[PDB]
Amino acid sequence: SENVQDLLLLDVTPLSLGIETAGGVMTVLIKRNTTIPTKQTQTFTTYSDNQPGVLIQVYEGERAMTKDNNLLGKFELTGIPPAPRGVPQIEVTFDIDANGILNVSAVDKSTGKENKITITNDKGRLSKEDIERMVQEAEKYKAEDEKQRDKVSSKNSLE
Repeated sequence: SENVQDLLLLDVTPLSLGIETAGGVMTVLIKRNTTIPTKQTQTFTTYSDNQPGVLIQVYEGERAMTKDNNLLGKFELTGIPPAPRGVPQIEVTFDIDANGILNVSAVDKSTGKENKITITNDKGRLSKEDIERMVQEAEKYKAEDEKQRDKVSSKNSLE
């Protein structure tokens, strides 16, 4: 501020990037001003007894959910391990590249089975205004909402 040295020596993306799920709500395993590239692993479960199939939708942003932050990507992952209700499960894995490019991989991990989307950050360009207004009340006050909308449909399920 008064001292002429206001600079951050880190390759960071401005927002905490997560996923819009079962009824359109978030889970953020990332963080605001995150030192990308980064591989995080959030284990979600399923709703029906023996083998659902998850429709994942990526939203960069959002206060305890269905506000309206930055939608990009989305994919359907299917081929689930059959166990009896709330126990069949999937790892929504987030492998981000250095220019804020999200390789989103849903893994049926006991089954060792993944499908992935590489999201290029071209449509939106939120920058200073959407990150200062949305993440100070969202990602900060969202894992502080207390895994906001993480306790969702059936335990941790995006169905």
